[PDB]
Amino acid sequence: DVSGTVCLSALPPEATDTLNLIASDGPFPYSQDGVVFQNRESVLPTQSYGYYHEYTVITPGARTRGTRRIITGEATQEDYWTGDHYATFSLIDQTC
Repeated sequence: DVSGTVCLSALPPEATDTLNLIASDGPFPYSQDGVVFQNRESVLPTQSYGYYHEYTVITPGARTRGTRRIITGEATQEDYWTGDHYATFSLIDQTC
């Protein structure tokens, strides 16, 4: 299930950075950025393989990718934030 919507401006600024890189098709800081996200917990709506992709959202100070990601869906303006290492997701609203 998706945990509502969240305005882009209410997320860490690195979320904005990741979306800007997605808009430019990269390049991205981590090699996993852009890999297919399989939605294995069926947390997001069911779609076929390749509908979703995942991108790092950098955590300041972290040596690793940390817990923050954006998952794109193929639909226009369909992007999911998680701040808790894929446990939950919220739809990102870039209009606010």
